[PDB]
Amino acid sequence: LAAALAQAL
Ligand SMILES: *C(=O)c1ccc(-c2ccc(C(=O)OCC)cn2)nc1
Ligand SMILES: *NNC(=O)c1ccc(-c2ccc(C(N)=O)cn2)nc1
Ligand SMILES: C[C@H](Cl)c1ccccc1
Ligand SMILES: C[C@H](Cl)c1ccccc1
Repeated sequence: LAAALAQAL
């Protein structure tokens, strides 16, 4: 989940 969201940055 972390990576899936972190892509924003
Ligand atoms: C949520 O974005 C997320 C993405 C990816 C993973 C995850 C957990 C474990 C592995 C792993 O063991 O890969 C070995 C090649 C990969 N990706 N967790 C949560
Ligand atoms: N929020 N993160 C990003 O926008 C982001 C853009 C590009 C990359 C990235 C990572 C690795 C490579 C490579 N060729 O190994 C290229 N671009 N990460 C994050
Ligand atoms: C549940 C999280 Cl969002 C996830 C699923 C599949 C691939 C990467 C992340
Ligand atoms: C992105 C993944 Cl499917 C997720 C959504 C909402 C709560 C927890 C995980």
